[PDB]
Amino acid sequence: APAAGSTLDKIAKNGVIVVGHRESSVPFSYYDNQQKVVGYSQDYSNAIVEAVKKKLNKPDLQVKLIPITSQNRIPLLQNGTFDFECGSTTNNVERQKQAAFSDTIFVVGTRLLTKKGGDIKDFADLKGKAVVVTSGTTSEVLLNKLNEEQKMNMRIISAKDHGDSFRTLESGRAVAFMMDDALLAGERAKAKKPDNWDIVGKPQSQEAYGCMLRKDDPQFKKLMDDTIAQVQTSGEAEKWFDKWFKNPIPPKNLNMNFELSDEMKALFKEPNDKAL
Amino acid sequence: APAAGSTLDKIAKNGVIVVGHRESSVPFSYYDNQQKVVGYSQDYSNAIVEAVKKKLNKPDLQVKLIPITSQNRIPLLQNGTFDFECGSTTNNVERQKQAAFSDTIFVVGTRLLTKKGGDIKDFADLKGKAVVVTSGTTSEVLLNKLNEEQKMNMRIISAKDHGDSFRTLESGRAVAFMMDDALLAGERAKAKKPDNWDIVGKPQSQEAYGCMLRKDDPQFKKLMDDTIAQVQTSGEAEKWFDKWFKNPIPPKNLNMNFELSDEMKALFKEPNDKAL
Ligand SMILES: N[C@@H](CCC(=O)O)C(=O)O
Ligand SMILES: N[C@@H](CCC(=O)O)C(=O)O
Repeated sequence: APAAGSTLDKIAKNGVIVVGHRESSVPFSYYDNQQKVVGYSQDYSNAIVEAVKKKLNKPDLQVKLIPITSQNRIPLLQNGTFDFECGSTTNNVERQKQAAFSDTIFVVGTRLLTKKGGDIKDFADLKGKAVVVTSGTTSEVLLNKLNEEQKMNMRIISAKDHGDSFRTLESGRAVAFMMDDALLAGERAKAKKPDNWDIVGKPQSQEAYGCMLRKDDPQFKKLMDDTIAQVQTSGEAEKWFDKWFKNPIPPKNLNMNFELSDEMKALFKEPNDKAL
Repeated sequence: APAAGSTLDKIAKNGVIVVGHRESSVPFSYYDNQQKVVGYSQDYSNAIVEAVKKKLNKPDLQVKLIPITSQNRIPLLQNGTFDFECGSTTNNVERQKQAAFSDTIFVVGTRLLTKKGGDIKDFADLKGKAVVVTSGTTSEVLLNKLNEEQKMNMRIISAKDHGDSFRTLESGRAVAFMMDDALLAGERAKAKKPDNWDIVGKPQSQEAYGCMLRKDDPQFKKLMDDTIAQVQTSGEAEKWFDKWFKNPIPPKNLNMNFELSDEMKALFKEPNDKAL
């Protein structure tokens, strides 16, 4: 039976499960401009909601969707503004001090988006340039560290979400946008002219996405992990991958044209929740 | 503007304010058996709810009542199961490490309820006796300490709420109930034979009640304290006192017959939030 102060207890007492989600983490958790929140990560959220309804024996449980940002997600989690989110949040040791993470749902590398035919091909080319990054991200930490340690004299623009960052780039307010490679591709899949944008640079990190939930709630983490493990080991996660990464997606019917990583091939066979 | 991770932000983002309340803290926050949650403390909760609706310019804001207990209130608070509660929670330094408290709304002393016809006149008379206390309370802490340090050989029965404690006493399962004096009087007011029961003993503590809210949320504490201050300094709090403590109350139409202390009168003129 759920313990006082656990998430299943909160949900049962409120009669609501509150699902945090992203607005612009494409193709993970984002708005389709068809009145829904969709994507590869959001498909896990939907599965988790069904598992909660089943566990609590409450099929008419209200489901509330609450938008969150990379900057605000931990504060909102910790006061119960939302109960869990599946999007584009990196599981790392630092964040484990504040939150818990499910089994890994995706793996990314941090790279650059830049205009084609410009002069940015590697991180070193950013010296003395304006560079945009989304506030509250691992890329913002990495980029500020690079700026200091490698003395690059970058002017770092911190934007509120990934589409704001992309539009900074698109409007010529920055020469490159640093982010998780998949998210860069996702922003390009919404662009005016997708052709105009290239992903370049050696990755500065390799990072695991997990669904995020409150710390010290083993029962809820187990529900989430068990749900993820069924999706992944049954072959369903790979079908979700193909849908969101190899086929036309909203809102512009463009294709990511990605291929499934070796890292996720191994995780779909034996799910785990380790930070990289 | 409410910061991310604050209670006003949570309320706005969820479209609801969740008010924790008691079931058996008489005459503070309790069920009237007329389909309402009522009492002297709950009157402050209603005032705070109105202040929230005004501050957020949300006149139709949903209000959800959630029952809590002495044992589960801090776990439930910390994961956002509820946003605030006004009842019978003591503000003390230890709990300030986990929660915040409003300006004080009442002051109690921890005493004993026992058969008027019986042998229990002070705490020392409890040696070798069965004594009931409500789980998760300051009285439970005090009573276990007294048992150990004074080697009293009491058999301590820990019941889930104040009415369960009283009914333990009434049914002959314990010789006395230790609790806040006002709460003892409130349970007596519901008894089969109220006249059978006496409040005895030297108080083991003097304790201040506050409404409880999350820690590190100055703006919500300020809204609550501002609301309380107006009620108290205008004379309304004493009218609420008279209503709940000097006139017949539900559910049995009996009277507490209490008098407002000079200390409370002094607080009502200049509100403050200090633990005793
Ligand atoms: N995965 C990165 C960037 C993407 C994001 O936050 O959406 C992070 O968790 O900081
Ligand atoms: N005021 C005490 C006892 C009453 C109660 O919890 O309701 C406490 O906060 O522990």
